[PDB]
Amino acid sequence: KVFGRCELAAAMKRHGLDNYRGYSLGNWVCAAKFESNFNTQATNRNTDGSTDYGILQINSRWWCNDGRTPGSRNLCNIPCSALLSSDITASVNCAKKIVSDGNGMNAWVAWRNRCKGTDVQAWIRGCRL
Ligand code: NA
Repeated sequence: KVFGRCELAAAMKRHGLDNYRGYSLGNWVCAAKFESNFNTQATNRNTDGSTDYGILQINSRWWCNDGRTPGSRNLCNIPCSALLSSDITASVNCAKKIVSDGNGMNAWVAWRNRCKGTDVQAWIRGCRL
């Protein structure tokens, strides 16, 4: 599923991400835009053999099990394929764990390089929320 911008903002709000750990909704929408282009089915393979999955590009070395990342953890206790669903619940619940770790949203490369320090409220402007 490729979400619209305001559609995704509303779904993320319903699942409790607005101001989660102090990160306003626009931060989450901006991260999704630059991680996956709002596409739940996005995947990308990394040099280390891990793969990133779904709308927030959650990595198989630490967070989910894909059966092909040796020596990895599954800290979200989910198959990585669950992160590709049109239902973003599993991705949101896992993202809540990730952001609660020591580095906050700096865990997401695209957030740190493309969203942090910018007018992230623009990503929710105009939306019915
Ligand atoms: Na894993």
